[PDB]
Parts: sequence; structure tokens; C-alpha cells
Amino acid sequence: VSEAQARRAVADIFNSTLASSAIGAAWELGALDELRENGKLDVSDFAVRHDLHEPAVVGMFTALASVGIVRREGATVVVGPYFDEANHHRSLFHWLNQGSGELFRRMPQVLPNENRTGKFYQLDAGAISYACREISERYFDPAFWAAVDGLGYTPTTVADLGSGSGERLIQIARRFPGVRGLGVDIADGAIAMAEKEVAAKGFGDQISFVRGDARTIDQVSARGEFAEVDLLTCFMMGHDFWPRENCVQTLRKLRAAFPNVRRFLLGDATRTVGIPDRELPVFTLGFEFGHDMMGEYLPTLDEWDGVFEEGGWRCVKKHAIDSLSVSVVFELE
Amino acid sequence: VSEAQARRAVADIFNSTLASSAIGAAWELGALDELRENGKLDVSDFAVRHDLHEPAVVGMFTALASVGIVRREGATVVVGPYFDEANHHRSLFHWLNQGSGELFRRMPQVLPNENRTGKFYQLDAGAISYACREISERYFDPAFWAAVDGLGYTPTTVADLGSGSGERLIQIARRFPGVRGLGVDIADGAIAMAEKEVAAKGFGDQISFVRGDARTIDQVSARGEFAEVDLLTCFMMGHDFWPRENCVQTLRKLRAAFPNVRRFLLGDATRTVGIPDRELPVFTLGFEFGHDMMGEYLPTLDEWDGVFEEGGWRCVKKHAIDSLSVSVVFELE
Ligand SMILES: Nc1ncnc2c1ncn2[C@@H]1O[C@H](CSCC[C@H](N)C(=O)O)[C@@H](O)[C@H]1O
Ligand SMILES: Nc1ncnc2c1ncn2[C@@H]1O[C@H](CSCC[C@H](N)C(=O)O)[C@@H](O)[C@H]1O
Ligand SMILES: CO[C@H](c1ccccc1)[C@@H](O)C(=O)O
Ligand SMILES: CO[C@H](c1ccccc1)[C@@H](O)C(=O)O
Ligand SMILES: O=C(O)[C@H](O)Cc1ccccc1
Ligand SMILES: O=C(O)[C@H](O)Cc1ccccc1
Ligand SMILES: [Ca+2]
Ligand SMILES: [Ca+2]
Ligand SMILES: [Ca+2]
Ligand SMILES: [Ca+2]
Ligand SMILES: [Ca+2]
Ligand SMILES: [Ca+2]
Ligand SMILES: [Ca+2]
Ligand SMILES: [Ca+2]
Ligand SMILES: [Fe+3]
Ligand SMILES: [Fe+3]
Repeated sequence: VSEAQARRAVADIFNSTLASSAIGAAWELGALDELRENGKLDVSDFAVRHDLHEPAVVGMFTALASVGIVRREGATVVVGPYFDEANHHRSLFHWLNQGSGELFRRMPQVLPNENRTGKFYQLDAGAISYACREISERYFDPAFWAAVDGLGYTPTTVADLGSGSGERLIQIARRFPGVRGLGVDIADGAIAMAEKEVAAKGFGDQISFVRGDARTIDQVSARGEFAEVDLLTCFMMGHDFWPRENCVQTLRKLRAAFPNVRRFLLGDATRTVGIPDRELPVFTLGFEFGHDMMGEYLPTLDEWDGVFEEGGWRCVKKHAIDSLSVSVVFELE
Repeated sequence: VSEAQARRAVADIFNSTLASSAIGAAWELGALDELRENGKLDVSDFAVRHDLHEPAVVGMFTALASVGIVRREGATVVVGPYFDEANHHRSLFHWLNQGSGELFRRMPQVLPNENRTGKFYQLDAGAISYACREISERYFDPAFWAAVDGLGYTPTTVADLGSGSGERLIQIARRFPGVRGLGVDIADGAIAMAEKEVAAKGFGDQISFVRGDARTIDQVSARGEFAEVDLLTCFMMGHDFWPRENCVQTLRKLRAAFPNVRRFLLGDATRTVGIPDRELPVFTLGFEFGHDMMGEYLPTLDEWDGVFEEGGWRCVKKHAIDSLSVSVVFELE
């Protein structure tokens, strides 16, 4: 490269940092949805209607324009060449920045071994959960609902591990009227939110929750509620079962604790292998690098394939996800 | 563009975020310096010598590789096509990420008018100082020393506004043996660090520090020493004198409080005008957008040029900085 191409590419990397953060902000602030509707918006009017500091709004849109997501035209912002694709993945930018941004920012302090004890990094838990809700729906839904449609039976009681919001149980309950739901979650506030939402939507006597660690499900004393369960679901947390030896034991314990489960639908993103550095897709590098910074295990697709039998399960169908790195839904029984 | 081009462009945007944050980290951890000296390093060797968590180290270089700053070949990392440019500007990336990242991450919380009271954003001050030390040396020093070389007299007492770590005063004292220095800084902590630094370097009896706000310099008590000053310097903070009416009055106050000043050397970065969005150079977008988010004024070059006479000074020479957005050093008298 000439010196001028290098100048441009490095300016682009810099401005990309700001665009990236602005994608998640423009999502959260409602700008991306206004642009989808009308293909354009008026900067001052947007600022006034949302009661925002307008010079900062102008910077937000400039950042987006600097890399081609939007285009500024006098007083208006118009969708740009990368708008549909950036908007498609917005929840992943939000996860990277608003969610995980402190982690990455603190790279020089997280890498040194002497610092890697106790609480050595900070995530924004509320932000991560704001993004994960749309990730779950946008990337995992087609395959999740394809798996539900090949169950070959009508579930009667569904249990969801890492139930969070309760949203999956509510959606299963809208599709299977009078199905019962049970959500297991390790956080009493994820439980409290889920209970409110379920009641708010008129399901408080179909769906209940239990505080519980899915990794050691034998320590939860809801046997008998567990014994009713004929469908088990676990999305976006499977990798926390690892390393391999712990995963095997978690899987065996889940098999014992839900002895009437027919299908177990397990969905997660995985560590990729061998992708060339200049062709990394969206999400991959952040997911993998983040977990390596936090010291947390991330298995590959092959590692999952290789663990089910030892863990007490048989994989009878597997769905590729589009494309949240390499992500999958396994149908186990 | 095709969907493929857009897919690629949005992925690069995502990855640039991680590479961006990695530039600063790789500076601070010593990787960029090692790669500048040898053109390459060995990832495991590097991690052992620096006692870093190697999976995170690999992640760091991978980030840098994903946008062409380095290349990975087996177990080694090698300089890539944008290495010289990114290394040149590494302190700007550090400033954006390590220093200012929490500002830009919190864009959804900082933009709403109802959040904008009290402490509504958070910068990392030690990080900002670490980066500012190199920004001063790498971008400002040549114009600074040129202005010192054209003073047309030999200073006897120098005052530095926003003295920081005391480094500029130490360097002046090395240039003019026997000159006295006086640093004014608003932050007690800068005073204490500067005093320790100066004592350690042996300039304890020549350089002193007084806590005070250069925007209200008429209120700073400095044992009558201001009247002995014959050179005044102020780098990287002049924009904090603005808006214009405050700047006029601060400049008059400085003229009256340092009546024996001959030259006043003023160096700062400025707000640009009319740069096309897709042509923003490095730094420019962050510096401007950051100040707008913070609610702080940033003047253009023309605004400076047009304030001096009313403020009681004459500009007799002006130096262009090479490329820190649009930055300059004014020589005033
Ligand atoms: N070991 C564990 N046992 C139970 N819940 C867990 C867990 N590890 C994480 N969680 C919970 O699972 C959620 C992870 S996010 C996944 C949310 C949900 N499955 C969805 O598709 O949106 C959080 O609510 C967290 O509290
Ligand atoms: N109004 C004000 N009066 C005095 N010092 C100020 C100030 N606003 C900012 N500062 C100080 O200015 C320093 C800015 S960093 C710039 C440091 C130095 N002039 C250099 O070139 O390297 C900090 O220590 C901060 O405390
Ligand atoms: C908390 O959810 C996030 C997620 C994102 C994509 C796939 C799986 C999980 C992530 O921070 C996690 O590792 O659990
Ligand atoms: C703290 O120094 C920084 C700087 C960088 C370049 C030019 C001017 C100022 C910046 O955060 C500031 O506005 O004071
Ligand atoms: O090994 C696998 O590929 C999957 O884990 C599940 C599977 C196996 C065989 C046939 C279909 C699905
Ligand atoms: O107006 C200007 O450009 C500068 O602020 C100072 C200058 C003016 C005239 C000749 C030289 C320097
Ligand atoms: Ca309009
Ligand atoms: Ca464009
Ligand atoms: Ca921490
Ligand atoms: Ca791609
Ligand atoms: Ca080597
Ligand atoms: Ca390359
Ligand atoms: Ca004062
Ligand atoms: Ca002019
Ligand atoms: Fe995780
Ligand atoms: Fe500033």
C-alpha cells in the first residue's frame, strides 16, 4: 500500500470505533427504527422529539456516516449503503460496545497474569441482557422453531435452562396452549423480571420459575416438577457447561434430573477454527477474544459433537445458524 | 454495493473496534515497540516475557491482524501493511479507547438532556495522561521547539498553564540552564505528581507549582512571581478558555496577570470545518464528537485567529501541526 492508502485505512479503523459504538446507541435511542420506516430523518427534530443534546446527536450520525452506514444531506440523515446490514446486526454492536466495552477497553490491565484474580473485569449486565434479547430472537429463532416443528410430539411441560426474561417459555406457551413451563435461572432478579412478565401477559399459572444453577442441577430440589418435563431447552449458555470434564458431568446430571425429557434442544455459538484473519465475520472475533480475556472456556462445534454420548445423550439432528459466527442448535435425546 | 460488500464492510467495522482498542493496549504492553525494532515477534515468547495470559495475547494480535496492522504466520506476528501508520498514531487510539472509551460506550445515557447534570460521564484520567504524554511529544514538540528557537530573547522565568506532570517545564529548564519555572494546574493531584517528578529529576529548587484555574488566573496567589514571568506557554488546553466571551476575558486576564510576558506560546487542536464524512482523518471525529458529548466548547482555527486582538494579544507566527486533525501553535505577544 501507498502511504495514502495506509492513512485512509487507519483513519477508517479509528472512525469505525465511533460508528460501532453509535450503532448500538442509535438502536437504543430509536434512531435506527425511524430510519427503517422512512429511509430518512431530520436531525433537529429527532433530537427535540427525544429530548437529546443535539450537538452530540449530530456527532452520532456523523460517526455512522463516516463509514457509510448513513449519509448526511443538509439537515437530514438518509440510509446509506451499509444501513441494512448494520441494522441487521445492531444487537451485536450493542453487545460489543454497551455490553462488553469495559472488558475490551481494559485490555492492558486484563492481559497481565498478576491482575487475573478476583473481579478483574466488569461487564454491563443490563446492557448485555438488552442485546441478548434481540440476539436470541434474531439469530436463534428460525432454528429453534424448526426444531420445535420436528419434535414428533406435543410437549406438555417445558423447562428452559437460563430462562432470563421468560420470553422463550411465553412463546412456547403461545404456540402450545396449556403447555406448562418451568424456567431455571441462577439470578433472583432474572427470576423476578420473568415472574412479572409472565403475570403481565396472563401466564402466571402456566409458567413458574426456580432459582438454580444448570451446571449443578442436582442441587435444585424441584424434583417432581422436573419429572413432569418432557421438553428441555437451553440457549446461549451451553458453553458455560465447559471444560469438557465438567460438561460431561453436567450433561449426565441433566439427564438424571429430567428423566422424562424426550428432546433437549441446545443452542449456542461456538469457537471457530481456521478462519483467515482478514475474513473474520461479524461477532466471531469479539465472542472468542472476549471469552479468552475473561478466562472462560469456549468449545468448537467438534468438541460439542464429541461430548454428547459420554454425557448421556444422542444427537439426532443439527441445525446451522445464519450467521452468528458458527452457531448451532442440537436436538438431543 | 452487493450484499457481499456490505457484509464485508460491516464485519470490518466490528473488527476495527477490537483492533482499535488493541492498538492502545499493544502500545502499553510493549508489543508495538518490539515489532518496530524487529519487524516481528513470537507470540508465546512475548507472553512469557511479559507474563501475560497467552490466549488473550493471541486475541490481541488477531484483532490487529483482522484489519491489516500485523500479520500472523504460525507462531509469529509480523508487521503488516498499516503498521507504520497505526504505530505512528497509536497514542490517539489509546486516547479514544483506554482514555475516553467509557464516554463513547455510554452514548445512550449521555445524549438525553435529563441525564446531563452533575457527573454524567467518566473519563480515565491516568489513561488520558499516559496518552497525552506521547501526543505532546510526538505531534507538538517540533512546532514548540521551533517557536522556542524564534523567541528573540532568552527567558528567565517561564510559566506553563496546565502544567500536568511538569515535563514541559523540565525540558525548558534543560534548554535554558538557570531559568526558573512555574507550573499552574487546576488539579491538586497534578501538582503533587509534578512536584515529585521535578524533585526526582533535580529541578526542585528551580521549578515550583501552584494550584489555580487558568480561566480565573487573576485569582491565583503565587507569591508575586507572575510578574517576573517572561515566557508563557499553554498546550492542549486552550479550548477550555472558550466560549468566545470567556476566552476574551481569560486572555485579558492573562495579559494583566503576566505583564512582563513577551511571548505566549499557545498550542492546541481545533474543530475542523467542511471535511466530508468519508474523508475524516484520524482523531478529528473523536476529538470533536467527544467534546460535543461532554458539552464543551471547541473553537475553529478562524475563531482563534479572530479572538486574539480583542483578548489583548497579537499573533506574530503560526505553525501547522502534522496531522493531529487541525492543530497549531500560535506565537503571541
Ligand atoms: N449456570 C446457570 N444456571 C442457570 N441460569 C444461568 C446459568 N448461567 C447463566 N444463567 C442465566 O441464563 C441467562 C443467560 S442469557 C440466555 C437467556 C435466554 N436463554 C435467551 O435465549 O434469551 C441469564 O438470565 C443468566 O442469569
Ligand atoms: N482551567 C485550568 N487551569 C489549570 N490547569 C488546567 C485547567 N484545565 C485543565 N488543566 C490541566 O491541564 C492539564 C491538561 S493535559 C496537558 C498537559 C501539558 N500542558 C502538556 O502539554 O503535556 C492537566 O493537568 C489539567 O489538570
Ligand atoms: C449473555 O449472553 C451473551 C451471548 C451472546 C451470543 C451467544 C451466546 C451468549 C454472552 O455474553 C455470553 O457469553 O453468554
Ligand atoms: C487531556 O488532553 C487531551 C487533548 C488531546 C489533544 C489535543 C488537546 C487536548 C483532551 O482530552 C482535552 O480536550 O483536553
Ligand atoms: O455429531 C454431530 O454432528 C451432532 O452433534 C448431532 C448429529 C449427529 C449425527 C447426525 C445428526 C446430528
Ligand atoms: O491570524 C492568524 O493567522 C494567526 O492567529 C497569527 C498570525 C497572523 C498573521 C501572521 C502570522 C501569524
Ligand atoms: Ca426528513
Ligand atoms: Ca456513503
Ligand atoms: Ca474490575
Ligand atoms: Ca462476512
Ligand atoms: Ca520471531
Ligand atoms: Ca494483511
Ligand atoms: Ca483559582
Ligand atoms: Ca485566518
Ligand atoms: Fe459466555
Ligand atoms: Fe478538552
